[PDB]
Amino acid sequence: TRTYDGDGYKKRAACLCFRSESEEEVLLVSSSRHPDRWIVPGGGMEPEEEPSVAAVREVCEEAGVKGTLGRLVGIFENQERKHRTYVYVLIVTEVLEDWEDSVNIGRKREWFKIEDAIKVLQYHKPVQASYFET
Ligand SMILES: O=P(O)(O)CP(=O)(O)O[C@H]1[C@H](OP(=O)(O)O)[C@@H](OP(=O)(O)O)[C@@H](OP(=O)(O)O)[C@@H](OP(=O)(O)O)[C@@H]1OP(=O)(O)O
Repeated sequence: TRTYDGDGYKKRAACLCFRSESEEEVLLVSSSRHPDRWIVPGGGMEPEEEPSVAAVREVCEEAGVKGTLGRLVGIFENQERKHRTYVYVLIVTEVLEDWEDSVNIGRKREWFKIEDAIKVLQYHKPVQASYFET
């Protein structure tokens, strides 16, 4: 079930899934609509679902990783799509091999240096590139 803020923006949660506490490498996933495009994993919050819980669930489903939830980075609007996304740091401790979106839609995942993640997100997802601005 899709959920919305009082202003009609769709509620979403995402994680910056880092390889380590050094936060030098981040996990991106392929778009289901355009498999040649990289995105930050995330998705819709369920009714009464805490944003930190939604963020962890969505990175499990989309990226097949689990780890240690860290700080809220911020709340980011995509005006064009009317999305409002809570973005958390996650330090990856488990990389699972046969995850929901691999099985179901062949979603891919790849580690990026932060500078390269910003580069590949800039064109289609400038708001996601801004998640890394700190
Ligand atoms: O959830 P996904 O697919 O794995 C990743 P996304 O949300 O970034 O994909 C969006 C895609 O974004 P992208 O593939 O760049 O991640 C964008 O692509 P755009 O046309 O370049 O804006 C649109 O796709 P289409 O071109 O197929 O309509 C969006 O369609 P909407 O009209 O908003 O429904 C897609 O939204 P979707 O419905 O798939 O969630």
